[PDB]
Amino acid sequence: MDFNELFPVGTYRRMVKKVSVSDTVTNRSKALEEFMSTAAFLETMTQLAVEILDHKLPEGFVSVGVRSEVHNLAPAVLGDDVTFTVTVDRVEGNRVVLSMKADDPHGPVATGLQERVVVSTDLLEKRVWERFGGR
Amino acid sequence: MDFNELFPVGTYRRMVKKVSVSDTVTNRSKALEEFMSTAAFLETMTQLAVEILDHKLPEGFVSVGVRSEVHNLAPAVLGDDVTFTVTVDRVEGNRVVLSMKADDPHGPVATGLQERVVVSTDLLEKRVWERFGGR
Ligand SMILES: [Cl-]
Ligand SMILES: [Cl-]
Ligand SMILES: [Cl-]
Ligand SMILES: [Cl-]
Ligand SMILES: [Cl-]
Ligand SMILES: [Cl-]
Ligand SMILES: [Cl-]
Ligand SMILES: [Cl-]
Ligand code: NA
Ligand code: NA
Repeated sequence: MDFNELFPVGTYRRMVKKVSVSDTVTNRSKALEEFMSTAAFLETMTQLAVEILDHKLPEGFVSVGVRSEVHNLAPAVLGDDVTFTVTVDRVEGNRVVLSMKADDPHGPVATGLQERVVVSTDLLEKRVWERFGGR
Repeated sequence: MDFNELFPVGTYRRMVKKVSVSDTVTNRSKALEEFMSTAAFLETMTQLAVEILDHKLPEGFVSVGVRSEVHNLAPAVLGDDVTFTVTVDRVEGNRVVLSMKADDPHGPVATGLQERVVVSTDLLEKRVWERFGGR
């Protein structure tokens, strides 16, 4: 695999996410029920990053998240439609760093980044097995 | 309010979180259904940060998340019990930065940080109202 080839810098996908109660409750604070939580921004970033990368990987390989960061800029209220844009920023080794911007009709609401690693599904399964096995 | 007084550096809370299907589906990848997602780590960090700060704030004030970061270290499989420890790292202006560590019986699974801002609930409500009002 040549990840520089499979994932050119600047490659992007978008989606529009409507803010719903399941996207706010994850604020874990009744007082913040009106707007989208950081966890929701992260989940949506993850979804798009997987949509960009995984179908470009050969059979037996997937991506896994190893670091995420989100900056909140402004509230995305319940019923808002938030456009997420996730873009390949750089490739290094078996990792891809993607940037994220979330906007609505009134302007930017959040930014982010996510680093993902390409793994063998077989080796991933074995890692999980070994970790939770016997001493 | 003297946030240096209300939130001494090193102040912490813990909780234990069992990894369930709702904590993995947020990987947004069928292949990753076996272990806890980054969004789940973030949600739990948020919950603890709010449990540390908000009850120490006077009537009319709450905290809001403005930046989060998570580093995944190792898989927390379905059925694992993950102990989260969230700790006040520093105070600056009207903000508190907290660190996070997530561990299970086999060792560390994730680390993180979260910066939260103290806001007036009234002013927060007005911000949301104004943003989504008329041009
Ligand atoms: Cl991640
Ligand atoms: Cl605003
Ligand atoms: Cl691997
Ligand atoms: Cl054993
Ligand atoms: Cl946050
Ligand atoms: Cl491991
Ligand atoms: Cl405020
Ligand atoms: Cl208008
Ligand atoms: Na929903
Ligand atoms: Na659950």
